[PDB]
Amino acid sequence: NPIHDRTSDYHKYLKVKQGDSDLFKLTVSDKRYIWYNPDPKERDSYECGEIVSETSDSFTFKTVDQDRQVKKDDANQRNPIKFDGVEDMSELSYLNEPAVFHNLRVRYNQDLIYTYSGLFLVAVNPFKRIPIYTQEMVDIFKGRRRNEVAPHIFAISDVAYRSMLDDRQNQSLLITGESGAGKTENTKKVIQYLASVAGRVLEQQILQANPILEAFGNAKTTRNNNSSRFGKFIEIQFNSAGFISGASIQSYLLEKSRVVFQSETERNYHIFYQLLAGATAEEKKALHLAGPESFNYLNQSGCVDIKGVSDSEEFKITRQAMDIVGFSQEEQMSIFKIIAGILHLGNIKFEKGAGEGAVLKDKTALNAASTVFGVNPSVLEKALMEPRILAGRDLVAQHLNVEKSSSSRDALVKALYGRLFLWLVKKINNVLCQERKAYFIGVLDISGFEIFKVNSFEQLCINYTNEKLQQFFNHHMFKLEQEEYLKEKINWTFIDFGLDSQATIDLIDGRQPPGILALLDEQSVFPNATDNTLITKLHSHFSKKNAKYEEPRFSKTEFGVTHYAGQVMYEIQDWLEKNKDPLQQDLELCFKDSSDNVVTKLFNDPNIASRAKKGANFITVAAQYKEQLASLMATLETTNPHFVRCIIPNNKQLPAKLEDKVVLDQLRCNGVLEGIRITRKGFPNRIIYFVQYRFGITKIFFR
Ligand SMILES: Nc1ncnc2c1ncn2[C@@H]1O[C@H](COP(=O)(O)OP(=O)(O)O)[C@@H](O)[C@H]1O
Ligand SMILES: Cc1ccc2c(c1)C(=O)[C@]1(O)CCN(c3ccccc3)C1=N2
Ligand code: VO4
Ligand SMILES: [Mg+2]
Ligand SMILES: [Mg+2]
Repeated sequence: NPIHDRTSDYHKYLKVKQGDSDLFKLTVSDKRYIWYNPDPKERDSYECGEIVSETSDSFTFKTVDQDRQVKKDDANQRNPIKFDGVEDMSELSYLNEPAVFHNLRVRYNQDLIYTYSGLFLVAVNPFKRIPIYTQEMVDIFKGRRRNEVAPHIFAISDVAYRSMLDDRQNQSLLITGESGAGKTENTKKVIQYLASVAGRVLEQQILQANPILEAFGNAKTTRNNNSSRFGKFIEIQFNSAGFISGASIQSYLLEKSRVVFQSETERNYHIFYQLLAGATAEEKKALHLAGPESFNYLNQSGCVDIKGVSDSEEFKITRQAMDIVGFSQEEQMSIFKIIAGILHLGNIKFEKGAGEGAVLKDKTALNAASTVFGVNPSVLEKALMEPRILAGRDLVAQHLNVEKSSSSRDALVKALYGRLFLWLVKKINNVLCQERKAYFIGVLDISGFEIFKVNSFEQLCINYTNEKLQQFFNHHMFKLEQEEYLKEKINWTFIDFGLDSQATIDLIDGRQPPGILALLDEQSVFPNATDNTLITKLHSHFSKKNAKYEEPRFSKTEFGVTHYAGQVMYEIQDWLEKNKDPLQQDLELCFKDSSDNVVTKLFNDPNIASRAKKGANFITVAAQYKEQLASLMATLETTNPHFVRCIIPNNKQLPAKLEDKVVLDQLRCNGVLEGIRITRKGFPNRIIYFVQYRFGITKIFFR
């Protein structure tokens, strides 16, 4: 049994190493220690000091260099060192910030990235490979109760699975974290585990969905070389017997804007670089492709390569995945034509004509785009610079200037890419949709909390999703738990754990008074609105009124929201246009006539191409965002949730470098310590009257 065998890989990579005789001596010491700040302005940088004396209300301790004194009520005592490396931190004698961090630190220094914190799992990103995800590791975890085996994403996955069978109830695994923390990697481990333990081709197709979704939906940002720029909820589906019977991917809004613009050091989506690096000799000839430096949508950020990644090798993995899932050869070629066409569209350079209207003097890129898409270039040209619209009921050809022509071309590009993404997902699901499910375990992998030099509408939506997810944790851990105690009169005094995201949520998405998103939508159907009337409207409603909002004095185009994870300043530029997400009808008419079988689906299939109405306007991006979020939250309310809190060690994407201030900020806003305390102070288990404990109006409660 590898669990009891100290030579096994399990012991070597999942268990704390045996301490030596010098450590034992230290472990049986009578000395006592405190965690203190050498500099009181740096409250997250701690050292260990020996307590050398006490009064009834104070401790005196030695610093690393001088004696100091602290009130016992302000003291962060160090746990006895026998607790260092403990698998479940609810066991600590002293529950405080430096002590929790220290325990994570002891584990992380030994490459033990997983630790329990009461009822939920903490996962600290290693930023290197650790050999704990093999089939042999999978086999050790199968069927084991949580307390029987070391902390691992596989263990929580198995717990959910056994709960699904024993309770005949759908489960969810909610993996939180800021950008780069490890959500996507852990998600993939859950799916790997479930597919193995509940498995019977289908299982391979489930796994091979991922390189396809990542190639099209992930990119390098300044926070993560493999950032997910769309959120997803993966339902792994099981029959009544508990075997895997299929899977369904709900994807959420994609950051389409990245197709046409990337900040310094970032990349566009991986697929672009994969194609250009990986394509056949005259694949590149048939698609009129050169290197990335030749394309406006790839040559602006200054970064075309990611350290440690071969885009040519990745392209081969993407294509192998498309084969397994079952995209035909013609389909793959059409997918790649669309990618190449987008790059050509980006190279179109509009210029000022005789008047205010734009012209196209060089039609090389236009012609190359048109060829690969199978559309008529003259029609495309007219649709870009002279689109027809209604003025009342009259049909009037516009003549767009350079900036509008360029923005229209960008709109077409973003629509092509976002529809293609949707089509990939729909094609994947149709293959994985083979049996009506009896049960599901859903795994949620959103885009994580993120802050850049410039934060836009996408960032607000991402960060709001994260705030909502933290609120869901808070609701399940603290609010529902104490509501149960109190309805069942078990002698409980309500505790205010001080984590309530409601104010921030209401600021962003309130209905009365209207929040940010509601005011955005109102401005978006107001004919005279501009980005400046928008920001003026937000300040008018929130400045000096809402405690989570800030009108900054240093800018007239930004506003601040205090999120759980910190304040973010958002730049209002282009919000109205991003929210309305327009595309000229004449561009649609152009592409509806495509000779390509995939392009034509993107423009004629109503599930991909049609856009809902509300009254006389198309649904905004904000309303679409809200529908998707409300849909997720409704599904989650029908599941039994399990939480994994992914923690990023630093902001450099480096191994072996656990940064104090970075980690402690996360432990705090995640509610980790509060979560451990409710587990310790409360009563996790209860049963209708069955035929350190308590008696409810209808149930016995215990621990
Ligand atoms: N458990 C893991 N083992 C090895 N590397 C990991 C692990 N978790 C995260 N990483 C590394 O961190 C990167 C970012 O993690 P990811 O899961 O993509 O973050 P996100 O939370 O933004 O989805 C990964 O590409 C990988 O390099
Ligand atoms: C549940 C949910 C609902 C909407 C979402 C998300 C998740 C995301 O993670 C994103 O898919 C990540 C990017 N994003 C987005 C992109 C552009 C505009 C608005 C939101 C997101 N919207
Ligand atoms: O960088 V992550 O968007 O995948 O949170
Ligand atoms: Mg991710
Ligand atoms: Mg700024």
